Amino acid sequence: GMVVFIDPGHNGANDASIGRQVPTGRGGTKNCQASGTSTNSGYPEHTFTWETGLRLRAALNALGVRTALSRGNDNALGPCVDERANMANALRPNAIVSLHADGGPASGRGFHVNYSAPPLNAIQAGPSVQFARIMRDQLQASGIPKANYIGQDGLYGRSDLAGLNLAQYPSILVELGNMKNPADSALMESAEGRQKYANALVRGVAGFLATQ
Ligand SMILES: Ic1ccccc1-c1nn[nH]n1
Ligand SMILES: [Zn+2]
Repeated sequence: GMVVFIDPGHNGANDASIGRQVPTGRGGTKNCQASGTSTNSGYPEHTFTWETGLRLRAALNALGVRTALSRGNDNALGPCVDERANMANALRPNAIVSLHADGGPASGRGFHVNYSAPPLNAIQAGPSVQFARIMRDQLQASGIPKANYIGQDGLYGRSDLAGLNLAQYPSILVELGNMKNPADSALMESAEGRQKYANALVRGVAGFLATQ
């Protein structure tokens, strides 16, 4: 059956080791982990992605889809971005989805789906682009606005994210909204909003899996 790797972005807790350089997959290095952002009230990105990721896991499991998580808690150091990608590749999953939230200007809001471009392998060139497009349509269908300050119509093909560069299986990274925006943060800070994000995410994952 289907297997999905879920990466709730960032760590449950950080230490100085997050500054260690790790490969990007395109030659250079970047920091092992970014700390992540937060809403104005202090709700951290790492907890938003963890709590939303658990709802996504529950939804996929309800469909009979086996899941794996990149980290097992929201209160301790987790793996660096290169390790998370190597872990995902070792599982050989049918899809990989990373969950993040952005820290942008307060008036900008909405989601963007990131994918590796230019592609480094045939999966990145084809299936992952299709996965990104399906996911963008699904978030829009849940009434999550496409970001009005970054990407293009809810999509962002890019070369600078190590986890996307290193993937050998279909992989996307979803920035679900801007934590600094009043409307997005109200969604993120509510259990009902996190469930609505997870509903969009599961429909995007299932839609992509059903085409493969
Ligand atoms: I570990 C990952 C997995 C899937 C998609 C993207 C990523 C990522 N890229 N940069 N940080 N995280
Ligand atoms: Zn992030």
